[PDB]
Formats: sequence, C-alpha cells, structure tokens
Amino acid sequence: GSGVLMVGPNFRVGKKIGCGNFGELRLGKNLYTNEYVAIKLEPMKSRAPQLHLEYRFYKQLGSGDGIPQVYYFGPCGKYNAMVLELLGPSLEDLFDLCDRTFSLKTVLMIAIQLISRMEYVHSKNLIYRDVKPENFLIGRPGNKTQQVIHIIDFGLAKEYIDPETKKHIPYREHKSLTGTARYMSINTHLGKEQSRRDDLEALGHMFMYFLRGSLPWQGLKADTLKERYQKIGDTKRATPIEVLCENFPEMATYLRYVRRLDFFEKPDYDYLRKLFTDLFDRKGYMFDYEYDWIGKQLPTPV
Ligand SMILES: CC(C)(C)c1ccc(Nc2nc3ccc(C#N)cc3[nH]2)cc1
Repeated sequence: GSGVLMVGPNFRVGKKIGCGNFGELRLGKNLYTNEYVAIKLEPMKSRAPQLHLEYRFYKQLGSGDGIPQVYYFGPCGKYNAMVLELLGPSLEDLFDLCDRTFSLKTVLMIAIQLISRMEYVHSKNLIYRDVKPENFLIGRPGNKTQQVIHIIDFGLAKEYIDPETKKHIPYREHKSLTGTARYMSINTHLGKEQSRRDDLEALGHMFMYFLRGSLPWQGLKADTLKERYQKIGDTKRATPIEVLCENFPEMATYLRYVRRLDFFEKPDYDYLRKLFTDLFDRKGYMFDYEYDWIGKQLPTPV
C-alpha cells in the first residue's frame, strides 16, 4: 500500500521527536483539522505494557488545567498508539537553555503551578510517582497555553484510593526501585510504598535542583542499580535540609514539612502554596509569566 503510517481515521504519524525514547514519541498531524499533535507509540510486542492504562489514567484525570488533551488510542502497524496535544519544550530543555540555573522568581512561578497541578492529580485519586524536569512542558508558542506548565507521562501512576473500598491503599515496604534516583523521596529509597507526600517531596528536590544548578548526590555511581540507589539515599539522609537549602528559608520549610508528612496524610496544599506566594510578594516579584527563558530561541519539532 501507501507507505505511510496512519493512526485512527485522521492521524498521520511522522518523524520521531525528542531525545532518548527510541522512536516511541513521534510528531503527528491531524489531517482533518490541519493541526500538529504528539503521538506516543508502544510496540504491541512490549514486555511491560504501559500505554493503554496510561490512557485510562488520562480518562480518569479528565480535562484539566496543565493536563495535555488526549485525542485517540488505537492500533498502528505493530504499534499501539496514543495521540495527544502537541506541547512545547520540557523544563530540563529550558534549564539547559538558561545555562542550568533558574532565578528564584522563575522557580517560584513554577512551584506555585506545580503544587496546584499535583493537588489536581491527587484530587482524582491518583499519585504521580515520576517527578523530573523532563516530564513538565510549557505550552506551544501561540496556542495560548505556552506559559502554562503541563505534566506528562502517567505511565508510572497509581490509584492511591481503592475505587471499591474507598480506602487509602495500605502501607507496605519492599517495593522495587525503578524511578529516577536524583529526585525521589528518602522514603522511596527505603522501599516504602509511595503516597501523596512523596510526589511533593520529589518536587522539592527538583526545586532545589533548579535553584542551585545541581544536587549534592547527583554524581553517585555504583556497580549495581541497587547500590547506586542506596548511595544516593545515604547522601540524601546525610545532607541536612538547612545545608541543602542554604539561602532559601522557604524551601527548607517546605521540604521539612513534606518529609514529615504521614503515609496516609493529606498534604496542606494551601499552606505550601502560601509559603511561596508570601515570599514571592515579599521579594516584590510580579506573577507575569516572564520566566528566564522568555525571549530565547526555543527548540521545536515542527
Ligand atoms: C525540544 C524538542 C525535543 C524539539 C521537543 C519535542 C517534543 C515537544 N513537544 C511535545 N508535546 C508533547 C505532548 C505529550 C507528550 C507525552 N507523553 C510529549 C510531548 N512533547 C516540544 C519540543
């Protein structure tokens, strides 16, 4: 036939975009509306499927602020595909573009939005579990949500409230480590079941990462993943919050609060946001969405 890969009745699959994957994220086009989209692909032969249920997580999330719109899920050649709204570059891409350091203003504008974003996700009975700069993308120049920080990849998500019992998932240990070691919470390092508190702690680690330019456990290597994980964990525990957050009192207060939350406990999202909006106002900053990357030349697939 054609020679061209189609998804559903109107989505033309195009070049693969982004870094790493390996052909799992491709640019696409909606031939019917003449709009570009992002297409996530998973070989039907996959060992550990994640696509179809990530799709289900999106259905459960519904339409939300900062949540990419999902258009289709279906077979595509020897692939299973999920089609979503095309977005802009990730926070990691922007960080590199800004010489690997964000100003406090930029970081606070990011943190205020991400705390709300996480609260939205949690309000849908889901815990994220995959916090990292690569999973947060700004909108597209023009498509009016370019200043909005979006969250992607719910492949590692989990329902923390059992749909039938309506009870919080039970506490337990011995969970295998798979997530990204640089940002994960200390309790995650200990093999404990993750809950709402962990998503928040991970955000904190990321905030300090942006503010300092790096984290003090970032260069640890070992002979086995488990060994690398343990080392990073030991250093996180061995580094006092007052040292990690030197010169950023509010960041220390945030991190101390989340690190001390109980497993079943619902975080006080308003409290955490106010720590940052109070500081923001105190510094005299204006929440005008003028991040550090404003004015630069942004990487784009199209
Ligand atoms: C920096 C560069 C690699 C060119 C780049 C690559 C892709 C996008 N845009 C983009 N929109 C997306 C929507 C959903 C998902 C998922 N899951 C990934 C995306 N990536 C923006 C910039």
